Amino acid sequence: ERVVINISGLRFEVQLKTLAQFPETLLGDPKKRMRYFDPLRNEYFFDRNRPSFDAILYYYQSGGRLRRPVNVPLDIFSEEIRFYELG
Amino acid sequence: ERVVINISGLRFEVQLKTLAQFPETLLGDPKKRMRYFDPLRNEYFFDRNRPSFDAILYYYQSGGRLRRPVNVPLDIFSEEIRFYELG
Amino acid sequence: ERVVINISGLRFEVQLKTLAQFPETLLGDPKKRMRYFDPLRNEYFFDRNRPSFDAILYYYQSGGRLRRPVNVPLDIFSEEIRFYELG
Amino acid sequence: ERVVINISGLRFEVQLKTLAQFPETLLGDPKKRMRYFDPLRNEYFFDRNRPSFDAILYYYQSGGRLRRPVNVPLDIFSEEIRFYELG
Repeated sequence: ERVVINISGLRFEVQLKTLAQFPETLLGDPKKRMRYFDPLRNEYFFDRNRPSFDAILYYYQSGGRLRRPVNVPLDIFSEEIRFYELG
Repeated sequence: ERVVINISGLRFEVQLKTLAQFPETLLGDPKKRMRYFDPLRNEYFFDRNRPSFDAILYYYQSGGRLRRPVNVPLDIFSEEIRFYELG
Repeated sequence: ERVVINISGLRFEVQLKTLAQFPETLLGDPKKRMRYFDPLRNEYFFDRNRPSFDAILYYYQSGGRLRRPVNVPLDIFSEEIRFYELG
Repeated sequence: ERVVINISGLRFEVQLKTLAQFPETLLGDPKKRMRYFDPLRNEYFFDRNRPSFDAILYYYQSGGRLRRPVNVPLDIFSEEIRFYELG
């Protein structure tokens, strides 16, 4: 019912249903997120910016609220939003 | 003597006596927090915003001080305050 | 040669020598830190603010540089400095 | 093919190829990083500032972009840049 998303060593735990709200995104589509699945550790691994992911995850948890963390510059966060295919 | 609270993968450890100071809150009421308990892991699980939780825990630690962290926007923090029933 | 310091669920790992450099403080004095030792998990446990502790630990690691994390208000951080007996 | 970097208890995970991009840095040089390796913990351990490391990692992830995080003071960050041999 929940999966583990490991962002450069930082492990997040989220419900599958939470991710399923946005099926056109990377994490919302099983076919896209499967490219980052690590079958040996039973988790999805992303070699990316850690401080951005709290906000990416919150976008799903909140049902659509996208906010940039103060400590992540706009150009860096905008690249993460593009990578996670939230537009 | 200690309880584990897992906020989307991030684990917090707090004495039950400290939560018990505020019985009208979610975490201070046995009936309410039981809805989020996981017997296998012996922890409470919330699929919620991570940055906000340091200030939620500080509310219990400080004996009732409610302080918004500078990196958590006011509308987000106010929703977390209402969810955990700290008002 | 290393000890584990658990601040409300957040585990820090520090060389004993790093702490020993300031023997008049809580963590640098064997008798003061012993009050917070947990023989079950072989770690020191503090029911305190998490965001402050990176800075407290960095005071030892850097050989004496004490800086307040931008995300922790001055009154809260000053209370932590007193608790850890850094003066 | 992954490397675990433990900064005072905080674990970071990166692909070895990512560090390998910059062979003249501490983490990109096998001989230099070997001094910090722990065979019994298959990880490299640094007793250093935690908040600075997200930005050290982002230098490798970004293909060489060096960005001072907003809540890490310049003198502290500059010392970490020097220690990891990024310049």
